[PDB]
Amino acid sequence: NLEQSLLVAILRQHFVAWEQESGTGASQAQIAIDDLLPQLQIYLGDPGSESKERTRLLTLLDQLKGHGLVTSPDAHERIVIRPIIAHLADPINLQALLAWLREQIAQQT
DNA sequence: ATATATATATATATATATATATATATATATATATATATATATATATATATATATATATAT
Repeated sequence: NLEQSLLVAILRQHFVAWEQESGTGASQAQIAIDDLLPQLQIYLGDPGSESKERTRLLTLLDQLKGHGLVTSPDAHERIVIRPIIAHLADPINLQALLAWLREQIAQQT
């Protein structure tokens, strides 16, 4: 669904950046929930509270964990991006969706 | 020539996620009910002071 596609796109881009700064496969990718929530709000809208944002993010993260794309939240509220994303099917479609989104976030308001 | 078989379209089923309504269960605050200390009523023994009265003194 749309939200899941956004989350995979975001994590794909951040993983790619991580491989730029660290090299490919040298170190596991990590990110904080507080760094993801702002972009989910940016690209989807406010559900009503920080608690609802966190609940939505947790549900999505569980869903991806089902596909083997993300680990569970850890003591730092951080998560690890599973390297399986490097072999995803159609990353260019993800880029197209991200461009569509950054166009909609502007046109809509 | 009749019938065969694959590619095509479409009607139906299956998977998955979101949200809502649900069932089981815990805990809470509420009300019924019981127990109690306490005061007040009913009954009683013992006795006094009393009203009614017998028995009675006194009277015509």
